[PDB]
Amino acid sequence: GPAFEFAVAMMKRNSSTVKTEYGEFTMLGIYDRWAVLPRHAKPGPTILMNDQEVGVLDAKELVDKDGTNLELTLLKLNRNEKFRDIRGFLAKEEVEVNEAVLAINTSKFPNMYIPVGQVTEYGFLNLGGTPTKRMLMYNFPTRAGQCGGVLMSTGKVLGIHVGGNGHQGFSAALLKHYFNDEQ
Amino acid sequence: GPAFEFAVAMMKRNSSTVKTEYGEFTMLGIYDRWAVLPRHAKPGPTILMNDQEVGVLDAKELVDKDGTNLELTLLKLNRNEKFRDIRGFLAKEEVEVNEAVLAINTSKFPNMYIPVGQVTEYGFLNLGGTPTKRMLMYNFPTRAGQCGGVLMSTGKVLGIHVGGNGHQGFSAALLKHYFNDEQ
Ligand SMILES: [Cl-]
Ligand SMILES: [Cl-]
Repeated sequence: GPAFEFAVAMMKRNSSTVKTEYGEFTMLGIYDRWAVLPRHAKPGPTILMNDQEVGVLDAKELVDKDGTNLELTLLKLNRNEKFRDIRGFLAKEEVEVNEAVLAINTSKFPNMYIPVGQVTEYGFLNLGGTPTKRMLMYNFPTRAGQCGGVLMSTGKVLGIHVGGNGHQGFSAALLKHYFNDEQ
Repeated sequence: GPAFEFAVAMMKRNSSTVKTEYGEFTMLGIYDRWAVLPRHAKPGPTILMNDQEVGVLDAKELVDKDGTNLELTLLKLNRNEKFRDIRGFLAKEEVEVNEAVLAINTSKFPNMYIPVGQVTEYGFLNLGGTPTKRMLMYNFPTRAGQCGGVLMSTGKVLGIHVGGNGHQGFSAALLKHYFNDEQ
């Protein structure tokens, strides 16, 4: 409710439609020109961001201290415009929530919003046969085309949607410290 | 915002997924067991409502005083359960609104919600080559699968989504007097 209001503004300011050779995804702008995609989008030296061709200057598939998959890629974009800094909205740790909003911005699902209800700390999961940490789970009658979906509550950006099993969806949690490094 | 809150509860209480031989649609329950579909869903003596087979006892394609298409079919369902009476939420006339929510409940788009912005009294329109009155229009990067989508604002059920042109969506306005007749 206020969660939706927060979600609409978030998507307007910070989200875009991205196409890779791997498919179409939602991208969440974080700060400066640093943005996040789900890992399986596998962005090359160039992406199509909002039907437009933007260079990717740098890309990091993120891993935990053991080399375990976090399912996020951090990209730096070649574009003049700077995202609003949304890092104050990111927790230092996996946040659980009774009521969330998943926000999708593709051409399959343009500016759409789903209430997913209870968001749980699921932990580990095999996703595309890859062991994956820090998954947030919610009861999600899924469909492909929601990868990159931003999962949110009021005042809170919780994570990025990176898969489902038909009946549940999973988000990679967006943690504060993924987003410090250098300048 | 409060519009979303109103929309979630509306869909929970009063909306369903309907399949006809013409496709899959959202159905809005009005009162008692009277419900509405867009006209082009063309429901037979039976529909599939929420993966389940429900008889249709009676069906009226609605027309204005001239026999012009309103693009709504009113169905009476063979089912024990009674819809909550949402007619207090229906205007006596085409309502214009600065900010609306379109709410879709299919298996293509399950429990999804779109902000459409400004809703305008468009008037007449040829829709599937059929002249159609009392269309409400909004800027809608469309897709098939949203027919029956319920268009709403706060405290207001405005109409039922019955088509688009790629760039705009159209709703048949849900007027108070469509829903009096007898018992
Ligand atoms: Cl911030
Ligand atoms: Cl009422």
